[PDB]
Amino acid sequence: APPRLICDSRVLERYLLEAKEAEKITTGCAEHCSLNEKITVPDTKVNFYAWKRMEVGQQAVEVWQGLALLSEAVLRGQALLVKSSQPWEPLQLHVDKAVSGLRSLTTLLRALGAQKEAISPPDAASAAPLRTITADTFRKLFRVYSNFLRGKLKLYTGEACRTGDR
Repeated sequence: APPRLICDSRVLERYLLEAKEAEKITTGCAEHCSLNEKITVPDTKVNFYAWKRMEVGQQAVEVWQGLALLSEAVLRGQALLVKSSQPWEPLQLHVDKAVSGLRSLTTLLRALGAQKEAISPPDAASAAPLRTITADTFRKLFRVYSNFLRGKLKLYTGEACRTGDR
């Protein structure tokens, strides 16, 4: 059969591989990847404990708040340096790749078509939670994009698979 739903390590693993390459430059530049903004960033500190208080359906709604956050943070991230000056090599190139990943993610979660019942108003977190910390540097977004998926992605994937190899 195919590489399962999101239990396809090749896909998620690939997120880590990418954020890896991405991080190198946000931790190697000299001016870019470190502006003076103030964008919040999701807290990957979540755990199986506080995560369990979200049944399969709700669980999916939770990961959905996480990518929605990043959608905005990453959007401005592209914009500010595009519209403003921000010298140094074209950093935005990477902000397009990382962008496609969160996007495929959004469509992916909707792709298993399984328990998700992700139906809610236009909002989903972009108007209440935002219990995230501010960011005055890109080093955060990319590092976060490394830790973030290891958080909720692992959890969602656990449920995506919910069989392993029994």
